Amino acid sequence: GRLIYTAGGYFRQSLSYLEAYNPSDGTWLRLADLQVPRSGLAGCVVGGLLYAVGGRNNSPDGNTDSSALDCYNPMTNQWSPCAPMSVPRNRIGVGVIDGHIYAVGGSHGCIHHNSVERYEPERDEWHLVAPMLTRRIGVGVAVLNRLLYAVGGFDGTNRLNSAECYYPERNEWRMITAMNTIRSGAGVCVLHNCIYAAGGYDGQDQLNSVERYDVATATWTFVAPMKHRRSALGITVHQGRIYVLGGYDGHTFLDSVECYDPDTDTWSEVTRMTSGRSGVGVAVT
Ligand SMILES: CC(=O)N1CCC[C@H]1C(=O)N[C@@H]1COC(=O)c2cccc(-c3cccc(C(=O)O)c3)c2CSC[C@H](C(=O)N(C)C)NC1=O
Ligand SMILES: [Cl-]
Repeated sequence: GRLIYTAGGYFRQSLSYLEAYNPSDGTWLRLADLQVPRSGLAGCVVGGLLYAVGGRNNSPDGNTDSSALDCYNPMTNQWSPCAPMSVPRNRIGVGVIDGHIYAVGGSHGCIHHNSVERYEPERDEWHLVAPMLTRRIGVGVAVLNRLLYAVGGFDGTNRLNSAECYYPERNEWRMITAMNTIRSGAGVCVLHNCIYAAGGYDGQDQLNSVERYDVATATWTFVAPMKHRRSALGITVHQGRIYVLGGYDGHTFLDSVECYDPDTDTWSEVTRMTSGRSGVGVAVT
């Protein structure tokens, strides 16, 4: 029994919701709220524990970028603060290699990070690794073949279609084949040995197109687009299918949850979140 967890998000302000969807029965569980509301965060799982990394708390009073790492234990329904990152990272990308969390790019006020840092749960420590070749906020991150890919985003001047790859044993980055579409705020994940980039913002419009990167051929190929255009969507893989949760379509904050079946190349609306929101952190455990 694995659930799709959605943490935080944004609807008029940053949210503290932690909710879990069971794809087997269509139920949503209302779990313990985050101690501090956040949007632009990312979720991940290490050893059955859920992590909420970075983001920003936007309130009608003022906004605060987060360098926080918080840990949720599904067995206790309790959040526990962990060591914070070296810098606040809003609109962050996260990836897990060998039970180590990589926090990629993101923004802190006027700053757009190229810096990347790694968290070791067993030591409760963060350490900087080699920075990316490009500054990237709203960056999609995927782990494939024990390599950490940074896909698209925004370098502070332009939205990007470029993508790069990190070699943890060598501690270095290399640019890979760029996507067909410029995407900032896309949902990036790996399914069946392919990296998928769904939705995002091309600098003018929110996207519904979805493309996948094949490593053997080094080519990005378009697959069936989602029914709803969305940027700042949450994304995860569950039982061989991609799930996209919420997002922003340019006017409204989506509650729509779509599911991609790779065997039939089709998307379908599987459920709706309890309320519309963008900038959620998603993970499965
Ligand atoms: C103008 C603006 O962005 N805002 C002013 C008040 C605070 C802030 C505000 O509304 N943010 C909330 C939160 O959104 C995310 O968490 C979030 C999380 C991850 C990625 C992205 C993302 C997507 C596309 C491109 C880029 C890129 O970096 O180029 C980044 C976002 C921003 S989605 C845009 C939408 C918006 O602009 N309006 C006006 C509601 N913003 C949001 O949903
Ligand atoms: Cl924001």
